[PDB]
Amino acid sequence: EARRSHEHLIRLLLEKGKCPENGWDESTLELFLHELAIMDSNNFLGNCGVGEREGRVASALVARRHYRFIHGIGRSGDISAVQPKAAGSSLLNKITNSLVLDIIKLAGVHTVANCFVVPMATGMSLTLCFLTLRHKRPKAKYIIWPRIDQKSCFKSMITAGFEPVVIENVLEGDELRTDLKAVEAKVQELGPDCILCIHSTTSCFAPRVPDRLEELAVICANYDIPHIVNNAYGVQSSKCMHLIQQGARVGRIDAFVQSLDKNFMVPVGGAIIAGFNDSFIQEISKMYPGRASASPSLDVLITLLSLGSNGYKKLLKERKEMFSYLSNQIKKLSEAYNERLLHTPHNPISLAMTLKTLDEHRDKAVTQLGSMLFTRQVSGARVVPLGSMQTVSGYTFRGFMSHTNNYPCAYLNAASAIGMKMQDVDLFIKRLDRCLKAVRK
Amino acid sequence: EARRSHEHLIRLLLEKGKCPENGWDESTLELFLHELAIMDSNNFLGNCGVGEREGRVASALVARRHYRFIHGIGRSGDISAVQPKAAGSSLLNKITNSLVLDIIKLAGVHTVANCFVVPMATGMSLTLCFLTLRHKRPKAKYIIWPRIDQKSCFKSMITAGFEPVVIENVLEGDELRTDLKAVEAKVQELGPDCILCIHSTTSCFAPRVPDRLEELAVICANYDIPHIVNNAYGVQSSKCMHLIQQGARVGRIDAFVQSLDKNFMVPVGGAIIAGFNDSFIQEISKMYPGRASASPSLDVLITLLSLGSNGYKKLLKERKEMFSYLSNQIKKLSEAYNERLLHTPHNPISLAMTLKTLDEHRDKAVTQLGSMLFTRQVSGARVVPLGSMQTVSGYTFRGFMSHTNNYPCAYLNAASAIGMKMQDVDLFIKRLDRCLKAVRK
Amino acid sequence: GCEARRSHEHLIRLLLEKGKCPENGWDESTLELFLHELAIMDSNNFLGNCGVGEREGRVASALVARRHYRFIHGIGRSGDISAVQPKAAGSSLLNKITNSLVLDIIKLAGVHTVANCFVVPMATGMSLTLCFLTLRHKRPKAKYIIWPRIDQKSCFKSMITAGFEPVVIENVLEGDELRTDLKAVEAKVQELGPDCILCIHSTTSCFAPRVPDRLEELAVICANYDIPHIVNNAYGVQSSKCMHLIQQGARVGRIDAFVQSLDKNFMVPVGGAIIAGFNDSFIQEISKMYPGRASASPSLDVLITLLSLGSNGYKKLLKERKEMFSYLSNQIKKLSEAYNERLLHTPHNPISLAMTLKTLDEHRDKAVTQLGSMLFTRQVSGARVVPLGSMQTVSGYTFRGFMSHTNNYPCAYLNAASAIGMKMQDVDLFIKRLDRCLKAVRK
Amino acid sequence: GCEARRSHEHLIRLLLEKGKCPENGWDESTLELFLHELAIMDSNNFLGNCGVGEREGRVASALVARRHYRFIHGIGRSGDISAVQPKAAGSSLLNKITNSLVLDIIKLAGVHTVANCFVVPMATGMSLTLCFLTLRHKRPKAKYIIWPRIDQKSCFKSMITAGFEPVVIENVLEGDELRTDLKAVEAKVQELGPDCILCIHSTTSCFAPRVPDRLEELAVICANYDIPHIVNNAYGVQSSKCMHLIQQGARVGRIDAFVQSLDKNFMVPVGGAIIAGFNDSFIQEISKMYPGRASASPSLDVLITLLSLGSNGYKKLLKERKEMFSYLSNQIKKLSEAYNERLLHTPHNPISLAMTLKTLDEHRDKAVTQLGSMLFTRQVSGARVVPLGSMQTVSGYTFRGFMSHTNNYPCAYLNAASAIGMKMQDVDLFIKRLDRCLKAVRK
RNA sequence: GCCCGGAUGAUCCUCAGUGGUCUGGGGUGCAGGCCUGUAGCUGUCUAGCGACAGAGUGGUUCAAUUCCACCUUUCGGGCGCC
Ligand SMILES: *Cc1c(COP(=O)(O)O)cnc(C)c1O
Ligand SMILES: *Cc1c(COP(=O)(O)O)cnc(C)c1O
Ligand SMILES: *Cc1c(COP(=O)(O)O)cnc(C)c1O
Ligand SMILES: *Cc1c(COP(=O)(O)O)cnc(C)c1O
Repeated sequence: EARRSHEHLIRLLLEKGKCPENGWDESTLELFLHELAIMDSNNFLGNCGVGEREGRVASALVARRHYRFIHGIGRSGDISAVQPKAAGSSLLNKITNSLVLDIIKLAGVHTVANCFVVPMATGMSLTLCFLTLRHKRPKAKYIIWPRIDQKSCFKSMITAGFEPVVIENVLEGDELRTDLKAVEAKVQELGPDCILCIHSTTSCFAPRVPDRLEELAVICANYDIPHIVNNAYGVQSSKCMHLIQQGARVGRIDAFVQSLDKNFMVPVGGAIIAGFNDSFIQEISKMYPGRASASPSLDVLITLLSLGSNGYKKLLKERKEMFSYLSNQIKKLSEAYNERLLHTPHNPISLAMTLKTLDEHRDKAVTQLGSMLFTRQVSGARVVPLGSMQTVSGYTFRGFMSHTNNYPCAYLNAASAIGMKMQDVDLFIKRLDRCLKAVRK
Repeated sequence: EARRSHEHLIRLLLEKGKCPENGWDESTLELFLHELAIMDSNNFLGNCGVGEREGRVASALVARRHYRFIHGIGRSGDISAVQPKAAGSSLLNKITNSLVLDIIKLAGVHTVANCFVVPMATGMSLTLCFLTLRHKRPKAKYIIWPRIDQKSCFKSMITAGFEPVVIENVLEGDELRTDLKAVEAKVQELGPDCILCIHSTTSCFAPRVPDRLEELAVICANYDIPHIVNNAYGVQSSKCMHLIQQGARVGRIDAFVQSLDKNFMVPVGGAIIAGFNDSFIQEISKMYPGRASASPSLDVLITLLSLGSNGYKKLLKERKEMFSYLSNQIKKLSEAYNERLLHTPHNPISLAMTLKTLDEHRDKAVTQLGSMLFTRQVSGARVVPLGSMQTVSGYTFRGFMSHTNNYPCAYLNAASAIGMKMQDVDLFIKRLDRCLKAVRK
Repeated sequence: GCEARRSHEHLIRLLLEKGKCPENGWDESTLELFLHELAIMDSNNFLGNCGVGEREGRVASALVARRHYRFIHGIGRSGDISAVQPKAAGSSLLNKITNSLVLDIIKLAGVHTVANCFVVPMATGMSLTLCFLTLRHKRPKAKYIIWPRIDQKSCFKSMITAGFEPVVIENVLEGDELRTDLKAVEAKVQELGPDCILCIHSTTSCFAPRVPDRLEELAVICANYDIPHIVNNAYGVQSSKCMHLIQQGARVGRIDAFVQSLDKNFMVPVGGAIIAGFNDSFIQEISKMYPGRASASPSLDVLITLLSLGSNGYKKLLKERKEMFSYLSNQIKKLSEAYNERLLHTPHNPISLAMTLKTLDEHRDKAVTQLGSMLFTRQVSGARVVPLGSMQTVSGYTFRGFMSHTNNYPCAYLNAASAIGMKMQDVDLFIKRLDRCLKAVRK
Repeated sequence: GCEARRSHEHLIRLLLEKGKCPENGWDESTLELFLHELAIMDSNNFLGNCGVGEREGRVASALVARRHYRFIHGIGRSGDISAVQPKAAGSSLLNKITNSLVLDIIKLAGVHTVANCFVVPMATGMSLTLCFLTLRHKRPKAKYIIWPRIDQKSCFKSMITAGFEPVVIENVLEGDELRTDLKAVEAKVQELGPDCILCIHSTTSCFAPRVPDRLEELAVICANYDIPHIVNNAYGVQSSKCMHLIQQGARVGRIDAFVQSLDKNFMVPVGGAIIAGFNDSFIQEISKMYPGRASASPSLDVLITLLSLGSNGYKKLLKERKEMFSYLSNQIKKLSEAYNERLLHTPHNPISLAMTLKTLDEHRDKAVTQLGSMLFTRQVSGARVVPLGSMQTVSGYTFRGFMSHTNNYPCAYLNAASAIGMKMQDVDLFIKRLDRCLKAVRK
């Protein structure tokens, strides 16, 4: 009976709800998971069910792959409530949220008040935030939104039933940045009462850079306007998390959203809503109708308990290193072809190399390069050609994917995101070169 | 090389996208699943990723438990679009939707036009429907809603940012039913233009019964008002599915929603949106911002391929049998205590036994019985006491859980839902008796 | 809330107290909780672990570690396959328990007087060999093993591998059946002398038309001449007839050990066996004759299985085999008529059946050998086809009329058996595919 | 889209063509695709299946079927553990391949001249026994096995289980080391006569202060007197020193077979071994001496492992063991000084180290025996403690000064070894816990 | 079992024919005076009355029983000499 050392790791978790510093062994992890699962009624031995929702499972494969967690999280009114029918799942939800909160502090935002995991995409998660704000601000019709050419967060505003006010970005050197004048101009033109919130974005593709959060946080605190931050994959960026921390300090940040897959290397499908006003975060929680999947929370729990805060820190560290490596490698490859690495110092995660030497009109070289890269099995390589027209839920974007009507050149994206390895870079550079050379002939 | 017999089962699936009549063996199933998984870029061998979302997975346990399906379903604009980054997942989504459509026909609604799985609860899934309708009907403020005391679908209307018009139910014998007069009275009072849609419910707890769908479908077709059906767990009920089929025939049904767990015995977290106008169903699909989890679609795929349409039919058949068995068993137990089985012929799934012999005021017997049942490990047993006051998102319900301000008596719920076994019933009856006897002393 | 575990613990504590099969099969949840609880008792899985030995339990592949529920150290110590291993308390405990359940099953199955038994991670043939190896030291003058013929290479070679010379006693034709030639056995005990005989090696489960050896008679011959008696019960645990017969032998004569296969009697993967006896002492001797540690895989497999089925589970399987043996039989009768063949009368075989194939010309159309592969390509396994005049050499010994258990059986025949786990669909598929197979030959 | 499979197929086709370890480890996805592809080739997994046999591959527990990747039929046929099984083409193929990878690894590891080898689902001790069993038939007059002493019950008992009488040749003290007494061996060949000797049984991998037997010298003695030579290479595959030594013996003398454990050399669960030789012929003879079918579990485990590690993977492990052996050593030196003990000089052992424990009074404070369990409760496995004057009886033979490999070794000592898979944390944890363990005894 | 094609799967049964709201040959059960009129199914709702759908899955096409793919079944052909 030295299972006391497992008991001890577990007792420590339940007591302080923080990430283990060093990862648990699978043995401890699975032991724990089973102790939880058997607390859910559907797994009770002496159990009869006479309800419509009893966690009955027809496939052994399904039961096993979810570690016998079938009931989901929350009750009918609360995606945060305890349900005597699934005591184990309820406890699971509480812990994983706590672990997440811990990581969010450790990642940069130490003054985060509260947060919760929600089994939706980042897009829908933002929508939930807008749906919640509507009730707090019934006269509001518009969301003010510093442009970013990513369909999910844009659509999120329309799905919620509000009208986006696209605030274009100001070009500074090579970087696209927040037009603080225009924002404050609009809030005045439309009037704060009519503004649902300011919807800013941190993580994004170069040449766009993380919005001027603190400046916006002030505009928001001043005019009493809610500030929601799309931090889709900014948790892995101490620069990004710092911005959030700061804006909340000198100003107002009502909620920030991040994606589970982009920040924690788990399957697509979950997100985190986080804030500094505890009461308001829970209002968003309460806005969710019915129970939700536990699958994303389970993945997060498993990943974090397995990595430990140390494991996570390591990854964050490697990410930075890979960023330099990638940047420096692109500078070199870039030279050999008379292109350059766009000067985007303020973007911690994403880089862009120019493609001015390829002409997209005579022959479709810039487009052609996109396909070649794909067929050569290079994912994430994002070619951005000049002058793309595109409609998204009625609104028409000029020069779409460039984040502004008329950017100087066509370029190509790459990023050091969490999990990336040197091989990723070397193979990229190796294959990008091969593609460029191919386009010459 | 007799793997031709596996190839053949699979080729048959892809070709006609129907449920196998008889279940596949795990061997075939897993073979298939792996062939899909390896079509997703993240699983390619010669793959480098330089994006922010590459399906990177830190836990081997996570990767394995999802059969290496990490990318989710859909793209940024479409939870139904193909993504070259996840060809396998995209194909997975298409097939599982097809299988589902097949089951939905086979279950009663043969004239279903289109449907899709969505990684949300039934509550949020309904919300999505309201969020979509808003754009089609910008002047609309209210949803007309024949009362049902279930927090999730009620909240769903408010989360979507609309105002519920609670239409009370008419008592007929022991049954609570649709007040068709009041509905048409309200549509006239408020005016069709101001009505977002009529929100009816089929599956529910006795003594409420499935709404008069066809009659409502007509009111809706007449006044040009959208009709959305909460069919939460009605797929398992040929009576319920028939109603839907019919309403669509003599009238208008724009979309019906069902829950994945309640109808297919998989973990809580997914739902199905289904309709008869193909174009409109896809409009709801397009309304979803960003990618979504594949976890619910994978469970459904696995379950159905494993059961086959035969397996499913068997379950549906057993459900009916269990219903009689349960009903007849309650009639008997009921007698011995001078209670009775409420006369609710029109409710195919749920039964109710009275509890008039226990007085909830002197001693709290009706409440006490609820706890005793729980501690004795009987789930689904739903005690409904008289006169419960309760607020849900501002609105105050009188006699909550009874579905009407003043129902004749206190009663107790039980249901034959899919998956239930005889043991469930016998243990229930055995333990309910034991509890009642206990309350006497 | 942590009282949900109470129900699980009751099931486990009960197992650890009495070591009997649970009457009703366990639930996967309970089973896996238990397995994990055992595995963390093993030193390799300790959290505060450092290893400086050459055998520490290290596992390179997670896949491997997972699939064996983190049981790595195998079973036993260097000295005893019986001894508890300080390094691996969990595996040790797993092993005590598996042997217990298996003993429990053996009684339930017909041999209620069974003294002791153990699982050994070898095939049946190799497990027999182990018995012989143990007997050698008890009988140093012994060179011969007396063996009523049965055409199956493993049990036959088990004797040669052990270092002895098989003395093949030909069978007696009694009606349709092939039975023990008791007079021939005694003749050989006398000719060679008891002191030169290591043991008599008898077989229970086997193919028709052969039937189980006359254990009672042989048990007495052995008692009288003071010769050990080893019984090959390969797949006889599923037969109350076979088991009761073993029990009878032990009651009236001597039976030193009976061996049976794991995969044939418990529907687990090949590779495991049970050695069982009526003298606790002697059984332990064979156990201690095993050199070093052994795989825990076969034990794990039967533990999981027995725990999942429960006494009732296993019993039910046993009943359904009988029911299927009746069915399969009638079906052969019917098919026989239709084709001018017959179901050879072999009442004394509870498992295997034989159908005639006289109407097939193998010396003309070679219809008998060609029907073999026909049943094969058409996906019928277990269907053994037996020609006349097969010659086969096995380790230097040449058999005449091989596969038939005698030099000249009346006719060519076809085997089919009702083994545990067989479902109605199995017979129906067999009968159908055979009818098609025979029609085909006509053309 | 179905071209994503192309990359996977290249890896597989390459494996099936040359049967060499992939240089770089496979990816789980590829590995599992392959395994499933094999398993569906087995008749038990066929879709159109009916079984009427007594051994059909039926599995009662899904758990069991899953954990074995649906490989149920085991390996071989009744005749050969070498023969392809019509019933189980998949398992057959799995087995050919495993043997191939293992052969590949054995060359890479030092014995480049290796003729053939096979995996056998038995322990090393039992696998040795099998070798002996095979030799018996080649040398019917043989009663004795000549064996340079090494205190380990399994390899010792392997000889008795096989039915022979071990002739224990005491070792020679040379410096700190214990080595082969070549003059003593020859004395016994002469006294007993080559014709009475089944074989000489030598050991490579072992505990300090003993070191690997002088294979070269012994290989020649064997060549001259025409005596077979069986080498116990239990955990020597991880040592290029041991392997090169085996290769040398084969070059200048005779070595009939060398046996090695699976779990000790490949970090898989206990229960498997490899029998290897330089005469393809003789190796096949031992293979055919195995009676019946065998478990596929041990083969599966090494296949998965080797396929996952790749040549490079395994090589790296081999390099890191060396590096750790250096480390562990220096660390013992340092600790020795601090405590007035020393690292016994045993340059000829590449794996095991010994530290003195002279400063401990076992006849006064019993400090030596009590430090044994101390290292144990404090969670240090593999740390063997060796007192003076241990007496032990093993199968009737009584050892004096047991565990030390001689009757009177100068001092009490403590073993620690750098076995494959050992990590720096292992040494550090050991050194720390030992320092604490020794401090403790002072009080 | 895998491969190759001829038919077949459910409008009283069987044969024959054929892209047009099916047309013949024969036979059978019930009704009426050889003639003439009708002749079964299953699934869902229903107390019942009765009503509502489905003739393999889909595809071509103004329209298919009648074409084309596939599936169910049944017949024939070749593969099978552990
Ligand atoms: C289950 C159910 C719902 C939806 O509940 P969710 O938790 O959102 O899946 C809605 N209405 C009724 C009557 C239900 O039973
Ligand atoms: C990934 C991402 C989102 C959210 O996308 P989902 O598919 O909804 O998770 C939003 N904005 C940006 C910039 C993103 O990269
Ligand atoms: C491990 C070992 C053996 C064989 O032991 P088994 O448990 O039977 O595998 C033999 N000799 C030595 C030196 C060993 O270390
Ligand atoms: C199966 C069997 C054996 C043993 O075969 P193994 O493959 O070694 O387990 C012995 N005799 C008979 C009659 C058998 O059926």
